[PDB]
Amino acid sequence: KVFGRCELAAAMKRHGLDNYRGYSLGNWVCAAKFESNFNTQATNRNTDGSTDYGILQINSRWWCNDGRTPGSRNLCNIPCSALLSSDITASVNCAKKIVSDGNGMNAWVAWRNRCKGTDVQAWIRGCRL
Ligand SMILES: [Pt+2]
Ligand SMILES: [Pt+2]
Repeated sequence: KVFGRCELAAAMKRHGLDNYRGYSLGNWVCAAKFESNFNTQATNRNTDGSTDYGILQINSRWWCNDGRTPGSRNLCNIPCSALLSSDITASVNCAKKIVSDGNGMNAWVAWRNRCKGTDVQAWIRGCRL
């Protein structure tokens, strides 16, 4: 599923991400835009052999089992393919564990390089929330 910007903002708000660990909703929308282009089916291979999955590009090095990432963890206790659903529940629940783990949204390279220190409120401008 390829979300519209405001549709994804609404879904993320419903799932409790607005100001989750102090990250405003525009942070999560900005992160999704530059991780996945709002596409739940997005997958990308990392240099280390792991893969990133779904709308928030959750990596198999730590967070999910994709059956092909040796010496990795599955801290969200999910098959990586769960993260590709049109339903963003699994990605959001796993993202809440990630962002809680001490490093905040710095875990998302696209957030650190493209969203952090920017006017992320722009990402939700015009949306019915
Ligand atoms: Pt808000
Ligand atoms: Pt502003």
